[PDB]
Amino acid sequence: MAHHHHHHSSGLEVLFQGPRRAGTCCANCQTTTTTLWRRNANGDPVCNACGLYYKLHNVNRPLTMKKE
Ligand SMILES: [Zn+2]
Repeated sequence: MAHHHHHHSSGLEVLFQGPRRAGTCCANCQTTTTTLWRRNANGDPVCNACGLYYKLHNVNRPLTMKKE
């Protein structure tokens, strides 16, 4: 029809691997405020950053502990 990559979620922009999981927690930073639940090596749910980052670098995203 008219499909296009309009990133309405400014700041959450990784379109590799997979989609999302709605109401989950991040296999790294336990954030639950995430609209883009990607998978890690185990197929474990990760928020935009930890999935975006691992996709670039094959590793989790140095950020916080595990719960901030
Ligand atoms: Zn995360």
